[PDB]
Amino acid sequence: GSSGSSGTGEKPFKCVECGKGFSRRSALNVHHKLHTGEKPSGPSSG
Ligand SMILES: [Zn+2]
Repeated sequence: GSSGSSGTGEKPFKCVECGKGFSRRSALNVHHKLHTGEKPSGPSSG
C-alpha cells in the first residue's frame, strides 16, 4: 500500500478556483486565466 501525505507548504497566495499555492501575487494571477475559459462544452445562454 501507500500512505504518507507530506506535501505541505503553507503558501500565502492561493487560487480561488482550486486553492493552489503560490509565492507571489503574480504567478497566481496568471494561473487564474487558465480557469476562466475552457473548451467549448456547455452553452450557457444569457
Ligand atoms: Zn486554480
